[PDB]
Amino acid sequence: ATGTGLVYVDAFTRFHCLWDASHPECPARVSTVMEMLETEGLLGRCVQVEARAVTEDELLLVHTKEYVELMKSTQNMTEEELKTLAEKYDSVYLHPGFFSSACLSVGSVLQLVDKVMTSQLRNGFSINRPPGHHAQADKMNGFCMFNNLAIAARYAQKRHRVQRVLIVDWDVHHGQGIQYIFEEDPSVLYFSVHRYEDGSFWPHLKESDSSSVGSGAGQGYNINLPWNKVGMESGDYITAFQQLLLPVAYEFQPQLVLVAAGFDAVIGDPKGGMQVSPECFSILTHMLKGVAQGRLVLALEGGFNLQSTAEGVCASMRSLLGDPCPHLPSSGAPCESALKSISKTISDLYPFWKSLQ
Ligand SMILES: CC(/C=C/C(=O)NO)=C\[C@@H](C)C(=O)c1ccc(N(C)C)cc1
Ligand SMILES: [K+]
Ligand SMILES: [K+]
Ligand SMILES: [Zn+2]
Repeated sequence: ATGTGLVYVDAFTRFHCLWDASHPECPARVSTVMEMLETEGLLGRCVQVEARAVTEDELLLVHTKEYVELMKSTQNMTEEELKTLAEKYDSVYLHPGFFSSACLSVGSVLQLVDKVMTSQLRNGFSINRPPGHHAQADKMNGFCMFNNLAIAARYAQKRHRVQRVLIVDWDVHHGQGIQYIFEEDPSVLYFSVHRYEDGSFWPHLKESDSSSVGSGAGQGYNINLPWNKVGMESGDYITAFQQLLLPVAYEFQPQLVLVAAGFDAVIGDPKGGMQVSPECFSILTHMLKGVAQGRLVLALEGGFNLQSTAEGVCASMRSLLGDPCPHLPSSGAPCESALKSISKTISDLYPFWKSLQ
């Protein structure tokens, strides 16, 4: 258990929106991250880990056979066919090389899970696109084809005999795909903090509120923390982790932590509306290292400001590598609106977690 793994392959830059050279989900997202990791000297300190293509059986841990076959068929569709299909989904574009890159995007996470669970590395970060947290069992959504982290969680359970996986989603958007996949599953605890604004922020789902705690035996194992005002800062995220996520995490006792590492809550994002310093992500990453013997894998989700996303990745990477935590430029206190949201989520989860009482 020494070393921080990093997966990046050129294929992550080889699909894009064919009808909009200005699309925000673009190759430059990952290349800019890699450029900054290099100039900060962080890239050379990581252990390079090869990507691999996810297999059908691995995809089928989460996705239906019909959906896998349809997605596989997109590699041969005409551009008109790709346009028609993509219109059947919410906030998606397609490309002939989307499926292949999506398979490597999933597989990049699996490779890091292998290295971490076998103690060859302490932790890791995949610098991957397409993202995953909106993908659902049978549909694309939100620029995602396959649910990278949901597959990785079930893979870790099947292949590495992991009992309990914690998924932490700090992207500014709700990872509804992860929620749906594990809604009835108490072996995978999903926590998402996200802008919500009473449903008026994308993806506009009542299911993104804190009242959605899971179903059946999954009750208590889905935790949504919705922000109902813009402008949240590091102190709000730190308070969410201290009073809610980390108490539950220590009670849950996961053996692996997967992070839906989007950086659209960072100051500078064009649409996230939040004011989180990149340094905050050093702290949030640090906190998660205290769980699961530090067996921690981050995978890139959203974040559309190229520089802010790169800064957030670098801040997280410094913590994975064990560097001293940074000085925080903002206040350490939460705002009233954040305290309101945190209190409500705790109220909704109280019956399930002794640490919240
Ligand atoms: C899904 C998403 C962010 C996801 C994310 O960050 N998940 O983590 C943003 C959507 C709302 C968006 O902004 C958009 C932009 C252009 C567009 N077309 C060019 C038609 C369609 C949708
Ligand atoms: K989130
Ligand atoms: K769950
Ligand atoms: Zn996002």
